[PDB]
Amino acid sequence: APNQALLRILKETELRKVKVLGSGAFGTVYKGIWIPDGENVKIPVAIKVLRENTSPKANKEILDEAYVMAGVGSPYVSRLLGICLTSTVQLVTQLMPYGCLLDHVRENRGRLGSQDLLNWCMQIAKGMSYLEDVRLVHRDLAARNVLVKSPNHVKITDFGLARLLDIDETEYHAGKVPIKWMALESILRRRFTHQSDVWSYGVTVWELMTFGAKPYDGIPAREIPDLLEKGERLPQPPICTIDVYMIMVKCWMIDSECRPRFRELVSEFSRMARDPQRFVVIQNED
Ligand SMILES: OCCOCCn1ccc2ncnc(Nc3cnc(Oc4cccc(C(F)(F)F)c4)c(Cl)c3)c21
Repeated sequence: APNQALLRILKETELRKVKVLGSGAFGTVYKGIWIPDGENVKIPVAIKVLRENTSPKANKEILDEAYVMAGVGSPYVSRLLGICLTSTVQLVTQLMPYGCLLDHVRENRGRLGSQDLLNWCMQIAKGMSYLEDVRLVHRDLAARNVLVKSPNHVKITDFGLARLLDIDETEYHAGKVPIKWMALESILRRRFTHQSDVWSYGVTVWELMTFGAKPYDGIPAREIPDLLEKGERLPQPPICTIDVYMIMVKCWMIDSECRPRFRELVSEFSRMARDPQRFVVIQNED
C-alpha cells in the first residue's frame, strides 16, 4: 500500500510549552500550543521531549515509531502530528483533554460504569490489534500509556519502548523495562513479541478493573519473576465476573501460544460490552 501518511517537521518556534503534563517513557511530556507555519490557528498539543543523548540506534527507533504513528490508523492509537528535530527531538501529538487513563480511573473511581470499563478494554485491544497489523510491538502497554480523548474514547500512546519488526521477524531482543507489566519470557530472556504485549494488555485491564491499583503492590520487582514461575498472578478484581478475569488469566499463561490474540480480545470485549452488567459488577467497588 502507498503510505500517504503526512509527517510534519516543525520548527521549535511553532511550539509553546505551557505546562508539564508528566513523564512518558524516556522523555518529558508538556502541554502546549502548536501554531502551524502559514496558519494562525492555536492547536492544543502534547509535546514529548526525548533524552538529548541519543545513539544512532535510538534515532533509528525514534524514526520507526514516527513512520508508523504518522499514519491515519486506529482511532485508538495516538497519531504523531509532527516531529521537531532540534539538538533534542520533540514529538508532537494532539492533546487529550482528560489525561492518561490511569489518573482518570483513579480520580473517577466513584463514577465510572461497567460500560465504560468494558469499552476501554475493547478499544485498547482494537488499538493493539492495529499495531500488530503494522508490525509494532509496544513493549510498554499500561494504563499510564493510554490516554482519554473523551469518556467513550481511549488512545494507546507514548511508544517510547516500541520496536518495528522487520519482515519475517517475530521477536524483538532488547535498557530499563516495566517489569510488573512484562511477560515472563520478556523479563527472563528479553524477548518481546505481540504475545508478550498481550500479557501487558492483561495487566492494563487489571489496572482498569481495580480503578488504578498498583499491580503487585509492595512486592519488590526482583521477586516478580520467581512469583510468576510459582504460578501466582494478580488477584480477581472485586468488580470482575469470572468471565472477565478468565481472559486476564489467559493473558498471563507462561506459554505465549496459550495467550489470546488481540483480535480475539477485541471480539470477547465487544461481546461483553453489549451486556456490560453481566460481566462487570460495579457495585462491588464498595
Ligand atoms: O506518556 C504517557 C501518557 O502521557 C500522559 C500525558 N498526556 C496528557 C494528555 C496528553 N495528550 C497527548 N499526549 C500525552 N502524552 C504523550 C505521550 N506520548 C507521546 O509520544 C508519542 C505520541 C505519539 C506518537 C509517538 C511516536 F514516537 F510513536 F511517533 C510518540 C506524546 Cl508526544 C505525548 C498526554
